[PDB]
Amino acid sequence: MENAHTKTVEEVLGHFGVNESTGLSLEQVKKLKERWGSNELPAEEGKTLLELVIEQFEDLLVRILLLAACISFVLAWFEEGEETITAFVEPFVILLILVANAIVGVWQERNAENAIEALKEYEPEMGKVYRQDRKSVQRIKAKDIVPGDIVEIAVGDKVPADIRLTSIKSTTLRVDQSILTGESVSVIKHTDPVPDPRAVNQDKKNMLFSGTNIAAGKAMGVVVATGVNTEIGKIRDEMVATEQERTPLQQKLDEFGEQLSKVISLICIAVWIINIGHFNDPVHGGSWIRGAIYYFKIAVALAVAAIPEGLPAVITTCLALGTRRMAKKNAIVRSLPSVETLGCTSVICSDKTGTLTTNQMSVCRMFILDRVEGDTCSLNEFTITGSTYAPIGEVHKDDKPVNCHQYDGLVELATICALCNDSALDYNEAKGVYEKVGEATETALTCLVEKMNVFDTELKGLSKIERANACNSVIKQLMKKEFTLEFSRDRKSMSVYCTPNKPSSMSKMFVKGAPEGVIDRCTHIRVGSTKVPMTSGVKQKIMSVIREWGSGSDTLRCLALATHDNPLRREEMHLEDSANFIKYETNLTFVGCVGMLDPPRIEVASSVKLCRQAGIRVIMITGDNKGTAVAICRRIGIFGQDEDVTSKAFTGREFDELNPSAQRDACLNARCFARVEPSHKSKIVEFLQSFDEITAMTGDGVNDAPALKKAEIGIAMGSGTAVAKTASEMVLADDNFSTIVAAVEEGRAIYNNMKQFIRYLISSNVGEVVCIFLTAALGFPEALIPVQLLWVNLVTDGLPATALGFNPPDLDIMNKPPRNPKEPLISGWLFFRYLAIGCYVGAATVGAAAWWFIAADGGPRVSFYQLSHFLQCKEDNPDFEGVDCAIFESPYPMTMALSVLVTIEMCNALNSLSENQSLLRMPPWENIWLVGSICLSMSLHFLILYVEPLPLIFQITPLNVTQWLMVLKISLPVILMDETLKFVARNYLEGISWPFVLLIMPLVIWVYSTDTNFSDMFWS
Ligand SMILES: [Ca+2]
Ligand SMILES: [Ca+2]
Repeated sequence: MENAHTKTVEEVLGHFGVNESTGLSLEQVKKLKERWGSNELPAEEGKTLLELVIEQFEDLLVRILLLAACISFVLAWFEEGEETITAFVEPFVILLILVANAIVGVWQERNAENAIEALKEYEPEMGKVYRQDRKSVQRIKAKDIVPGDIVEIAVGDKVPADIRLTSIKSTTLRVDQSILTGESVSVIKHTDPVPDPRAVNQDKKNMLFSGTNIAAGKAMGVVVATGVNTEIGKIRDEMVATEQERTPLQQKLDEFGEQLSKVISLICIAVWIINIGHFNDPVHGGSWIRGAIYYFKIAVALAVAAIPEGLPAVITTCLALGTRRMAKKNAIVRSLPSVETLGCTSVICSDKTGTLTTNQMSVCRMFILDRVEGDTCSLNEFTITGSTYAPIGEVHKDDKPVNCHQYDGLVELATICALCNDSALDYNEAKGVYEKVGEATETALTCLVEKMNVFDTELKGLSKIERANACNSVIKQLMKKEFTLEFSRDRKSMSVYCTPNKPSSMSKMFVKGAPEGVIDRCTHIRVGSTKVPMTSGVKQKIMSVIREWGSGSDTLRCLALATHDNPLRREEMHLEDSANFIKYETNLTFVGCVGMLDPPRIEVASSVKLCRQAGIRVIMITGDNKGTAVAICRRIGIFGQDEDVTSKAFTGREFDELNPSAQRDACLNARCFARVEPSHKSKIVEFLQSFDEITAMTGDGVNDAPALKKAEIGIAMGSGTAVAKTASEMVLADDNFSTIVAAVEEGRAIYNNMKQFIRYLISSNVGEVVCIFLTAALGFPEALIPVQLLWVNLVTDGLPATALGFNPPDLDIMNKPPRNPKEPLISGWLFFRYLAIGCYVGAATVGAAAWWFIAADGGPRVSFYQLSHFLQCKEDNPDFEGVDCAIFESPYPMTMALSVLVTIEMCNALNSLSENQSLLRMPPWENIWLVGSICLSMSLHFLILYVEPLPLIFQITPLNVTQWLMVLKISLPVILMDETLKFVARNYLEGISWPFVLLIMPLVIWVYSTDTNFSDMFWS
């Protein structure tokens, strides 16, 4: 109750009214369930809306527009009160794009958070308990655990709640409690109650802390506190403390963000400086102060246009899309920017079991020795059907279903399988399919015994529930176990001491482990029902079939099973160190060996092939035999079926017996590792990083945390420990290897979408800057006023720019070598692409304005000289006759310049679906969000042109069809010019959608029906 570690185990059982064996009764469970509450903590939402919005407005670029909106508001404080929605339009069209980007970023970020949270509940924490529903060990959800329930634990199996250890079945318990209180030291558990009711957590040597992890051993006990009463809900705080650790790309964008603002501020100053002369013009009012304020309004309005204020919104949108796509693929991304650096992965080191294989181990081949003939002998190679845990199948000698009792070896072999077994088979009635409780290898033996049915028990009339534990139950009733020995790494075996139930003592100490260790530690054969000494001939024959089973095209993991005919008594047994265990299993009697298949997932074979296609090296690191590991590598495609592996396959011992000069060169070439220990996994990361490589190490255990932290990218496991998850940048809920390759592909797509966004705004907004500077050089009248410049920013830098975050993945996204973070964000060739497009956009806007002045049917025919010197327009001027000075302030040239600038940048947005794929390969409807944004932006432009009260505000006027065709005649070639730029990059630097082509051909022909050209160019 209050002081759990003060009362005796019998006392706590009596207080709860529960027995260890039978467990809590159904009435007891339902009483306690509604009395205390479910074993869960009150989970709060991640971020509130207000703090989510403030996060949108914290970058430099967005904050700059907040200042410029404030400047434009205070600058418009000369005609106030009387004017309401006329002068204050300039601040409004700056805040409009700010909230348009913020809402999209907030909407996407909320959607990404929701996708993760639904994935958390998709796989529930599952706990093993004993109840009155069924006698055998059963699994229940962790949230359904109520105090007082008897709960068993094993290796791994994250502790559900505070439990009072009733008995320690294993020899020793290793528990890591650093996740909760920070003490990494392993603590020896015991049943002695702590005298101090307020004992320090360090003194708590008998409590399994809630939410912690168990390194090794199995224990039994009763849960005392569930949910809020656990110290994981009281002692710890909210733990709202995360470190961004800015991605090398994020540091680049911040550096590019500040570098751009320095360049933009220099340009906007230059606009003011190069416009000193036009300060005393009569249009400004004849006062120099008013002249210096108007051109300052252009200076800030150009800054609002030129600065890419959508950069924070498109990065958040791109990352949130990447996270949501991963959550749909059952992959939790803890830190949002980390999904970007996955695209940069160059080496993927992954464990074999669980990640590269389904971990659905099932016995398919097994053999026992038939007879011995001189040096050689004979075998009984059996084939057994059934690739799942369901205990249905028949054994085949060659093709015939064989009786169990026909062979004395089979019945003896099943006893070793069943008695040395530590797992069991559980029938999940909720899903209707059998499930494993414990190690997969051990559970495979359990269903093997049920299939054989050595005792020939009548299985026809038995229920489905008892099908799982029918043969194991009867075989254990006749023949019981006393105690077991812990499986140690050096021994590579696990043994058990047993004594028959009936008073015969015919005690046999069964063994089980790796074929190499067991065979070398046995000196006899149980040929049927007789003992035969081990010779040199049977040395090779047993090894020959095992290597054939393992190294063969079926990839069998074998386990030699033997018996200790004359074991030592428990008086001389020592349970202190692994040294005792290795010398306690000698002169064993080999009876036979089994074989389990671990089938690689169907999609793993293709994913490994795709990684080699994208330039990603895949390394498989496993504790399996080297011969088996190489065969499994060849099976999935890491190694070719006829490839030399004399320098790519390294074992743990082989790696260690090398000088560091060869070790470094080994990691450059090595593609698989076998029989390693957690010290090597961190060593491999260090050697790969020394090569300037981005590694994605896969780990699930507590000892893998140093490897995951040192790795550039750490990927945990859904069924793994909690310590690895908190030290990883990604968690695979589905425990699938192919999702790693999908994450790399998505990370590459996220980077490309930012490059398209940067390309679109830099190449378009530099054209806006060129327009103002080219006009000043040519002496032409002003092309755009501040409210027209701010409208172009709202239309062309807002939703159309952000929609590039939803771009479809590129065609050859996975056909190129991984990106190097060392190279700069923008290459030299991309600067040429930005300038070339921007140069045309700027020249198009000036040319469109001069088109109306010079060669327009509906306007005057002012020559180039009279336009380049329009400030000399005088009635008495000898070279100015037939043109009035009022025509140089008409809104047609500004509407011609505005509409071209908007439209030519909408067409440029169509060029930004891919860096090098033409519009023919990718039609614009691949990105339906972009097409919708383009249509909305053009709809907005038409709204302010042909709605009566609006054009006065923006100082523009409606355009007829003849002028609109000229807008399209100049805007369209930005597509053609960029297609040439893409074509040069496609071919000279290193499929056509016919329905799209036949759709735009009528458009191009109709637009290019007539043509108008200029004349008398003197200075240009
Ligand atoms: Ca802008
Ligand atoms: Ca723009």
